Amino acid sequence: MVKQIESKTAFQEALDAAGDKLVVVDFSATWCGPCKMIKPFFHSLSEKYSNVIFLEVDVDDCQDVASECEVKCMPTFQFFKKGQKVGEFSGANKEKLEATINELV
Repeated sequence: MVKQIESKTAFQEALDAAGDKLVVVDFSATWCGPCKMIKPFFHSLSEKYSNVIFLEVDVDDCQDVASECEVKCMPTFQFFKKGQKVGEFSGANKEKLEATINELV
């Protein structure tokens, strides 16, 4: 249920099409083990929370997006509502990810 993002215009259109809904963005890289390990849990949240929009952005695919979003640690989870960033943290922490979704939804 994760939208796979493959350009900066695809990214901004996803943020623009989301309406009032929370958008959760997973910034990952293929060399990041924990990124790869949390991916099924990320997928699970998108099936569980059909009311929230989930995006995946690979930093090496999407360098322009990575650099504009000021990403540092892999994975980084950024949260948006109506185009605006409303949350951010890094690291593959499952419990923290879900809790953040429940705080912002």
